Amino acid sequence: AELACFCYPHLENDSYKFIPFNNLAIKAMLTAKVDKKDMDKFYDSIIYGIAPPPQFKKRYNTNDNSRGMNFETIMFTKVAMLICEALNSLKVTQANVSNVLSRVVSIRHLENLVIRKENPQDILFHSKDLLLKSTLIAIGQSKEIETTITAEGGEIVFQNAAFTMWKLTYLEHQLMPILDQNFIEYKVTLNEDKPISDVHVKELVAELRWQYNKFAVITHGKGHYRIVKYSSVANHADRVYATFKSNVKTGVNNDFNLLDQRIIWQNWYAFTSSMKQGNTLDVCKRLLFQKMKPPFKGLSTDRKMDEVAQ
Amino acid sequence: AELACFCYPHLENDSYKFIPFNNLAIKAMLTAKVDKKDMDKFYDSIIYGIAPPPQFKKRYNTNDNSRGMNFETIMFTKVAMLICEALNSLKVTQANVSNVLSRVVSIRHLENLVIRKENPQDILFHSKDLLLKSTLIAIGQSKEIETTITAEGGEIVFQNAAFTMWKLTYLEHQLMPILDQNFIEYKVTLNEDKPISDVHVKELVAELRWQYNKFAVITHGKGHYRIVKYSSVANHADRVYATFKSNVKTGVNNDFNLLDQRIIWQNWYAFTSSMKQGNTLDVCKRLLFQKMKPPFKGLSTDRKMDEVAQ
Amino acid sequence: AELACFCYPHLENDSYKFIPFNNLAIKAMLTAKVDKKDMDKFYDSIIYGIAPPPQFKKRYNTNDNSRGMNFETIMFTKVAMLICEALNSLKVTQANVSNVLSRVVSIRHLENLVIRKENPQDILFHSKDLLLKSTLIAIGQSKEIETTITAEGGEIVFQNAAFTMWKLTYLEHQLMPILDQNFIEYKVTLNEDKPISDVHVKELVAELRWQYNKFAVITHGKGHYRIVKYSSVANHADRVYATFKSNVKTGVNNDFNLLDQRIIWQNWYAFTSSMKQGNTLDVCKRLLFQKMKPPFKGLSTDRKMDEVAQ
Amino acid sequence: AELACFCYPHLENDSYKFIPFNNLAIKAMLTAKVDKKDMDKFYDSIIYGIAPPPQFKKRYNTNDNSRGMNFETIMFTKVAMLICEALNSLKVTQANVSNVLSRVVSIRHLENLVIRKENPQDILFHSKDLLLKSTLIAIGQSKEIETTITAEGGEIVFQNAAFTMWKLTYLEHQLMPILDQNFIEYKVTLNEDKPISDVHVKELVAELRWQYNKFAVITHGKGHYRIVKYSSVANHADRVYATFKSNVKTGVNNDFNLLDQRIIWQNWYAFTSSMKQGNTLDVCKRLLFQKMKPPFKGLSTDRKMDEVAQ
Amino acid sequence: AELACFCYPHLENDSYKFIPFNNLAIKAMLTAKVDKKDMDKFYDSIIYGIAPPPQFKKRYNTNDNSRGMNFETIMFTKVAMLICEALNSLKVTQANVSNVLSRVVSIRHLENLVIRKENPQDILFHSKDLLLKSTLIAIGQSKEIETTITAEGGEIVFQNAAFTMWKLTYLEHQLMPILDQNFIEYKVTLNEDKPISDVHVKELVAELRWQYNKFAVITHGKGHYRIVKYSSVANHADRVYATFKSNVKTGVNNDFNLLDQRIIWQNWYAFTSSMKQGNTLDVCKRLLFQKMKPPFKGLSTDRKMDEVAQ
Amino acid sequence: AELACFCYPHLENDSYKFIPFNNLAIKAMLTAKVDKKDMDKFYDSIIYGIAPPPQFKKRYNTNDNSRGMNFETIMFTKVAMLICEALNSLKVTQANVSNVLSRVVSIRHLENLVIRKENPQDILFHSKDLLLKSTLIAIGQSKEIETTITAEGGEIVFQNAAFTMWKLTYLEHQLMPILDQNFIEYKVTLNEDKPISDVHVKELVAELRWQYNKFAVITHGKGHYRIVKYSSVANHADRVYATFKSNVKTGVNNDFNLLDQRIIWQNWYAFTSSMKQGNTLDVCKRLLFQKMKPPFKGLSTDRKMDEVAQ
Ligand SMILES: [Cl-]
Ligand SMILES: [Cl-]
Ligand SMILES: [Cl-]
Ligand SMILES: [Cl-]
Ligand SMILES: [Cl-]
Ligand SMILES: [Cl-]
Repeated sequence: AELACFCYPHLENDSYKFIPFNNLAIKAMLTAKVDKKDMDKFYDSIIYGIAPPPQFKKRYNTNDNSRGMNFETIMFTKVAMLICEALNSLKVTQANVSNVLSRVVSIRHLENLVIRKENPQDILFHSKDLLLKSTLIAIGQSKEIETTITAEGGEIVFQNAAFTMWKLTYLEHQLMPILDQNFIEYKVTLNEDKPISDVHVKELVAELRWQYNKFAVITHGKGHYRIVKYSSVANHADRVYATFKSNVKTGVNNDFNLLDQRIIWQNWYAFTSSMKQGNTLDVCKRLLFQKMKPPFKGLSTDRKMDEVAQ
Repeated sequence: AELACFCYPHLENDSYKFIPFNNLAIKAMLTAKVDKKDMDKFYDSIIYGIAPPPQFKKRYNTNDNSRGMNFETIMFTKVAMLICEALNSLKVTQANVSNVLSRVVSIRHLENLVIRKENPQDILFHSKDLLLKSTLIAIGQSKEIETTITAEGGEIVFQNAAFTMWKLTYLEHQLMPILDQNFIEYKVTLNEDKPISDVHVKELVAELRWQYNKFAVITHGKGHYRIVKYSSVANHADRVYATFKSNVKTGVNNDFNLLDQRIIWQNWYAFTSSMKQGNTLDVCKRLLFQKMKPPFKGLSTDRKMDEVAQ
Repeated sequence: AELACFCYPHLENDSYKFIPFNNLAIKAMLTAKVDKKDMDKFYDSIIYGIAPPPQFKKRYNTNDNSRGMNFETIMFTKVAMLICEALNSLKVTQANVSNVLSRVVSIRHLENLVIRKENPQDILFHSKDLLLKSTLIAIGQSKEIETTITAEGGEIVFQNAAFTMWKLTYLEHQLMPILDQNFIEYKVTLNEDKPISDVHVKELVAELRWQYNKFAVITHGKGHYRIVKYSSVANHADRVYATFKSNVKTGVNNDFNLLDQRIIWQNWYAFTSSMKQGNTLDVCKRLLFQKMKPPFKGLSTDRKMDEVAQ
Repeated sequence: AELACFCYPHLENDSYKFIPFNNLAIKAMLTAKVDKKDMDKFYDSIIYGIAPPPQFKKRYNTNDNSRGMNFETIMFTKVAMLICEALNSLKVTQANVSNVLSRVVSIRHLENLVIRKENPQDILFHSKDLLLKSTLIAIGQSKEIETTITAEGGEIVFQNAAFTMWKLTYLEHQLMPILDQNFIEYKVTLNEDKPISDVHVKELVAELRWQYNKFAVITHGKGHYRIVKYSSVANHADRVYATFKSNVKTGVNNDFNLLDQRIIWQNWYAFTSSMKQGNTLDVCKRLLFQKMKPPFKGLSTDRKMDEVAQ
Repeated sequence: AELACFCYPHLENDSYKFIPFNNLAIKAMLTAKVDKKDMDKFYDSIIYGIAPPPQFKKRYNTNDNSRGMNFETIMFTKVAMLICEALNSLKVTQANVSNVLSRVVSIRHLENLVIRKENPQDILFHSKDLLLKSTLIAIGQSKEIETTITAEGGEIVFQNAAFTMWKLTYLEHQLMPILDQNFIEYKVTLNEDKPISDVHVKELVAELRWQYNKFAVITHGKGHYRIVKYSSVANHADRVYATFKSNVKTGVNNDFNLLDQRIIWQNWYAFTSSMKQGNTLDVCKRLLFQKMKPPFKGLSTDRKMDEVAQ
Repeated sequence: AELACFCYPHLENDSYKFIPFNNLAIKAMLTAKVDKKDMDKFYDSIIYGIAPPPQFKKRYNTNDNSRGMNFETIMFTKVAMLICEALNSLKVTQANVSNVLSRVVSIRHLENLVIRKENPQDILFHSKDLLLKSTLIAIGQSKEIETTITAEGGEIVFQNAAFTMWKLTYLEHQLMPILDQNFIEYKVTLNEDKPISDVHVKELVAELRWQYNKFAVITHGKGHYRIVKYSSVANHADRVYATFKSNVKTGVNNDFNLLDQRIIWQNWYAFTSSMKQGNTLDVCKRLLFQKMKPPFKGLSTDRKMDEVAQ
């Protein structure tokens, strides 16, 4: 959802500060009759403060909407506050406020950061600089790519010198849980944005081939791998291409890290390279479904024999 | 109940301060043998402090009374304290104490204000001036009429530029819950005590005609609308007329805002206008039951067609 | 779903008898690798008997399907048996079996008949002839239209000399419950398939205008009224037109009872009359959304005044 | 455990009938002081009838034994009765009784047959001949091998024209549940003891390679496949070799079906062929751990591409 | 309690049949005003039939009595019926009825027989002759002594060729449970009323010395051992002597089996022998408390060494 | 487990401070691919800090290990902190760190000290010096032997002027509970490390002979008695001899207090004296199983007679 679904701007001393919404103010907005010229303007619920613009009613779950977020949840306030602490660390100026609040962000990403920041074991609990760095990446206001230390988080299921693999815990989320209970997705972040030796690559590929043979190794171009069911990789291609097509239309630059060709699923590397080369959706998406028959041979066999022993 | 059911006066430096009762002191009073000359005097339970006058035993629920209040409830203390903070904001003088404590107030109104004041989202939590303004209206010690910001509260179910509609939550109340579970009443407050444009009136009427077609739009004259089942509007007429008749007998002024004729139910506007003109109960109450066949035509049809679309 | 989702044919003495499936046989089928030439043929699970054709896997809820039926439910067997008792009352011959089993039926309709037949208060519990009549209507193997005595059932919420109004209990169903919890639909059956006096029509219309003002009074042409939210009447038009278009294409006769023009919602009567006259979907569906401004005036006022009294 | 852990022989008319034990008689035996010469003889608990020989106390779970069976369970009686119905279908003669009761059988196998026989959907519920055939195989008193119809049972997770794959439900068993909760084993039975076409073999291998890539496909020689974790295949080799070594020592014939070489895990086919050829445990077990690098190429790729589509 | 607390006599054809009381008839009796001359006569509750004589109110637990029995329990009816089946197996004649109903019996003994008779594993469930034999012993209407097969029952904790040791389950009883929760008593019955070899005696003594070193081995003279805490053996002596003194006063014969001197606790054998010789309570009870320092040496050591091994 | 399973060293100002692990850092380590040369080195989980060396994965319970500790428990952190407070009270220097962290300690001992230190009634709650003294004994970094005041703790079941007897509460432990539920062990500490009069010895022996006749009185040489089931004393001998053999091999001194010969079980005193004299395991362990037939005669009889009285 848009950043304007969690906070409204308030100017103080020629520098903007952002204020979380009260969920009851959102609840009052959802019952409001509003002019068409006011659907983009912030809403005054007399009792509970400012509420998001009524054009955003879709974003909130009501008895009629199940495709929004659970704003009456404590996690909503926590996520909204996390957004505000990041936006207040910037000094957004008047010309930028509407664009920053127009930014679409992953709510599940922001909830997982809250889960990290409130965990005393997690480094994000102890480093406001790292927490702010991670959030600014999450809200698209940072040049840096997500690595392990700044990762969205979840359950660590594999780690080596170069990579950390996370199980995405979206089924347990308070604010915007994924509703299909058949959902499983993993995420492999780089521990350091640096060249990675071949043995650490083999360690990752061997674990993905053995433990996750039913999953595609793909990427959305932002610097980390996504471990995704093969039955859903076609939908990922649609969303990835919609994003790449949007930035060409919107003029904003499309920087797409294809990542390691020896790790990425071959068909996905073909579909993304062809997309980067400027092909149409139909052209490069047909490369997902065509079997290109053609590294690290015997990696699966080595792991299996290590299981037969021990 | 009377304000004396929650607090007793204590003089300090020629200015009165009011003290909430302990519920155990009330419990001791209910078991007390008292002279007739002492039924109006405050009762000394040796152990738990001062208790209300024994003439008020009716007001408290016992195994023999279910038509009083649940004084052994934490909400009793909270409501009593709310009354005291308001009475202490005045400086009631000796001549006035008995009349102020004689004031009959709506307990459900005072409980809903407690619910607002303890909610951090509600403006009453943050403005002691607004909370005191709202309470002084509730206890009949203010000239101003209840508007949205100072409203008794409840669930917001409709809002526009001019009005806020509340669902009265009396079935969930701790202190004096309504016992018929078939009860539903709403309340429409003015956001601002100001002339209201015709479009904002149409928005309200269209919502009441469509969403609340089984409810009468009436008023008790104190500046806001009451959305009331038609099956109970006859009882409202009795209470409204008893009040109007009392003030004529008691000499206190009867100021009765009939409110907008285009919003009020036609029969109720007739019964209240006729009452204001000085007619007997039988005369003006017969106007409730007689069908006067004779605004905003097609408002119900427009809303219905907006539902057929979308 | 198709009748073949509940039973398979077994020939005995040149007359067909139908046998319910075991749900474990269905469970075995859902895990079966099957040739393409065998997707229409009944499946032999060695252990649990015959299973439906693998082309019907969509009809059964699995972890991957939530848009099918809960076949592992006792209600599945009960519904399947109800289908078999009806099909065995016919003597389906070889040429007819595949067409009878191809018939698409409302599962929720069949579950409600089970609910009636197992209720000792219901006449369907006591008359196997009436139960068989009701089921044969439900599975499209009867000339007669559904009336009150043969109705699908549910909760009676209104009744007079001519009509019975049922609340459809689909949210509580075991086999194929409706998942949107915001669902409410009613159904008005004729007590007798006979001309109906004007006073009994007024009684129905007055109750629908007063108690169900937010609902459209429509029909799918099979002889009874459906009380449906205005927000969903557009979807009903799509399904009704798809059915009418199918029978023109499939050559099967389209007999569409428009029912009483004084009861049916005006726009729906226009959309269905125009459909019957042979117009395209776009032509007659635009009549749903256009406000035609133009019986029984003051019916709503009479009911409201009866509430103000008593 | 031995068959004598569930029943004792009782002679009637020169033909033996077997009687289940009462669990309280077993409980009395476990507290009994017994001579050494009587440890093999059946025990008379005065109150609860005959009890198994005290040499079998190991087989029963007590507070000191957790490696036996839960005899105080209703499933014990059910399994014991199942054994007796099978033994009574034979007419065991005096010379044979002690050997038949000496037979060691899989308790989990017998419990799963009880689960099948008490399920009205299962064919074993309806065919006493099939139930007796299945039990006689289970207790080693039949020439025939276990196929699908006579299978031990469990959850069907794959089926085609030639094979049925069962999930072994040992963690949920009442009588002798497997205690490691990390246990998962499957079992592939032949639907018919017959030559099997190559396409039905490919269907099985493709499902095992894709859905069970972390499992070894082995066999214990009795005519069906066992789908077993690679980490436990070494323990299976020990038990398989102990059995093969026992029959050579005990003189009883060792008939070991190696099954299809294109389905069995290559190393297991080598270890079992070498065992059949008469090699020592060390010789043929080293073939499990040595990687022999050398059917049905691209089967895994075809299944994966079918997932990318649909 | 007396047998008259469970049944009343009804004459049929010059032979008495006994009828259980209804507990509501007992409840009516407990609230009855009765003449003194009628305190021994059976009570007519008009509604619930005959009730026990009002002189027995002590025997029934009321809010004022906790030292009686829980007659409103299903076990009361079961015990009463068990008494009646035994009394009806006799043909009590007119002269005997009052004496038979005057017999005092152990209610806990009778409840344990009910527990045996309703257990399908127990031989008492299957032999009405054995059940009647056991009950007639329990109600003092049989010459035979309690042995294992006719035992009161409980939990078997030791058994050998000659003895069965029972844990008395009185804390779990429905009708008259022992209320001190610190109660533990065992009972050793003879399997056969026959001379017993020395090895079977050693087996018992070794188990009592090792497993029950804090318990006295005593007897009440009726042919079986009672395993009793040393802290309570003084109370057993009081009750045993009261019984022996009663029969000398009442003239009824005192037959007291001292049982095996090598098993009985030495002091108890002295106290009972001295009582049998006709000494006063003070004389023979002082032998309980005096330490007589003087079989089967090293029995405790052998058992302990068998534990160090294995 | 080793002390390195709870903390890692961090140098500050030429003196080492020890830091507890986060359990999530341990959880990340358990999923880590690590070189062989790094299995002894502390592991960096990027997110949760330092983790123990991967050679210690055995020590932590996972779904595959049930023979380790429950590190995700709050008690793990509490025990780790207790270790750190003790290690920080020393000033471990660089040469000593690896040896101190190599020390193997009883986790159950450390958990019981946590239970003492967090109990406001316990002196360890109030004396940081006594708590540190007790912990340093527990982690083998103190010359002093465990006495009552510094005891591991548990339930006091006997106490006199010289001894305190504790019931070891290992079945209720959070971190490393004993899993056999048949476990019972006691521990007798000296109240003061001083010669003990004969009457206080008799008091202890009389209580152990009477109340714990099924338990062996042994010791592991560290200055206190262990009350242990006879069935497990053979396993204690194995562990005691393994320890004594280790220190002779490892060169570290073997100081073994045999304790009072009148209290220790005779066979254990023989096995430990013979071990101290330098005999092989087989030689001195055979003295456990051989019955040496040969203090304080009549102690058991005196206690029993005190029970017969009172
Ligand atoms: Cl990405
Ligand atoms: Cl008002
Ligand atoms: Cl219809
Ligand atoms: Cl096999
Ligand atoms: Cl006795
Ligand atoms: Cl020790």
